[PDB]
Amino acid sequence: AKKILVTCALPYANGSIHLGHMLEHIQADVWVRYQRMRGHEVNFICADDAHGTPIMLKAQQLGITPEQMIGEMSQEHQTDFAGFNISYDNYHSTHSEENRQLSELIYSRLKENGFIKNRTISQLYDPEKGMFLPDRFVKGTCPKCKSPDQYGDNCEVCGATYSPTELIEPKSVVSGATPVMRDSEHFFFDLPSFSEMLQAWTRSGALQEQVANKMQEWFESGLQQWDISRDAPYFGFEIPNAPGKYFYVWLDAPIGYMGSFKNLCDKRGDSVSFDEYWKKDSTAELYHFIGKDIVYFHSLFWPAMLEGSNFRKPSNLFVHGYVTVNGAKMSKSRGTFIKASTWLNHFDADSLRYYYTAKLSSRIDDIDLNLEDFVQRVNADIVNKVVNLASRNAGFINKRFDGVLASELADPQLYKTFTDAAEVIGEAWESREFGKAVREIMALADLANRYVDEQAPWVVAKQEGRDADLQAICSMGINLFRVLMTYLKPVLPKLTERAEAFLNTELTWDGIQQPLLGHKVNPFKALYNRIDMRQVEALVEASKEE
Ligand SMILES: N[C@@H](CCSC(F)(F)F)C(=O)O
Ligand SMILES: [Zn+2]
Repeated sequence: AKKILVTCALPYANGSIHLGHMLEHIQADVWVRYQRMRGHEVNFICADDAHGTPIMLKAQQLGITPEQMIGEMSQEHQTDFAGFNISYDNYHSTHSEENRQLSELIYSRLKENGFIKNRTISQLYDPEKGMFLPDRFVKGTCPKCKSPDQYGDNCEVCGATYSPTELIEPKSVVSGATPVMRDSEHFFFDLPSFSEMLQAWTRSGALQEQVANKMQEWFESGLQQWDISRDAPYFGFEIPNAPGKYFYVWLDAPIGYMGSFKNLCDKRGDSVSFDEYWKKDSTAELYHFIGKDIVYFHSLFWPAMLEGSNFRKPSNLFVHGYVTVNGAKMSKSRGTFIKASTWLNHFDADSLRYYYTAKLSSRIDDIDLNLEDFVQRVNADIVNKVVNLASRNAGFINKRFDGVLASELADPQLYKTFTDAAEVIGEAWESREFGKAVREIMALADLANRYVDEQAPWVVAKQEGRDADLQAICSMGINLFRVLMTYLKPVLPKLTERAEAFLNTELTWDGIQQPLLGHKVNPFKALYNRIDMRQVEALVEASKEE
């Protein structure tokens, strides 16, 4: 039994979960549920990324403590993920005692190992508010076209880019006062020192081809030292021995993966698993599911930090692309910027889980949610191919045979074709070739429905003395359904629970080898209903209104 620790990127605490986040959490959950079905020890870990200036300032605007604000967002995030049945073993926070101790520990080891450098920098400073200003909190007039009210390092009118120090008549977005250049000592992590170690990992062949290719571009550009400190005022962890200095969010953020796991172990009263998973000699596997925008961070900075602090590194990084709706980036004006909570007001979790899974692969390509296609695919595959197998046969069994399935398989050869596919389908789930697994499963679903069509139960049912044949045909269809729902169990948790209640049995991967014979099933009300474009229209309109 393998020991596996799987994570999803930690969501920022200052924004609601949207369909973009869901692609990642659903992809990981499918993989995690499959690994659990194969008997491995799995720890699915996540948490909110709760530190930083943006958060501190938002809390101040709302007139509440950052602690209260992140606490509310944490609850909101978990409610949404729970609604999509993302099976985390623990969901913690980067703002925790566990993360504080681990951040201090790692920093101390990096400093002791000579990987921390002191450097003085110059940055825009708000003298009224009394704080250094990140680029996005500095506004002014574009140096090129002279357009007013531009933010950060770029102009939204002429498209020019520049240092905020070039803005004409600069103004603090926080207080409106004119910012000035101010010096401050910062602490940098010497990432360049790990260049050779990182280059070796890149060419090892573990990472996705597209990722390794990207990394070569970054090595070509040249690794730089990374600033891991921030001056007060700040919402985060104070740096030991450095009054007024805090750990920059990106230093403590990934350590949150560790903090969340330590929290889980501590709550379980488990005093050995943390070290067994994070020590350099660990035989456990560590996987991070992440999006394209944070690959540089997880593939270079993170492994380097772990190495420098004597901890094991990721076994692999699983990168997915962006989510688009109707072919384009989510658009608020078009109502395609959809929140996870909003989605659930209109559709169930299984529908989106299935759709995403049917399009996912082991590559980093973008995933498109075409709403028209969504309706067609769900109705065609879930309702008409898979659920149909149960709904078209269950009635006769319950009404004509007291809910009892036949004592033998009507077509053992066909059943073997279904069980024989477990190896390829499981390997598809394992390798993250989700689209391939779904295609294979639906191909079997087509074969199953062809079988039922060929036997014509609707004809046999009205013909005198054909009771035995009817029970045989319908029981065969239900057993094929049993196998299909087993392969789809990691994808559709809710439909699976309903299927298990109907079948009177928990679905296990190895269980398909023993078909249900002389077995009692229960009656069921709509296992899964059709959806329509009117619902999609409502979702879009509701999203526009938000
Ligand atoms: N909050 C970040 C992800 C943090 S993953 C970590 F490892 F950096 F914690 C984002 O949403 O992009
Ligand atoms: Zn301009």
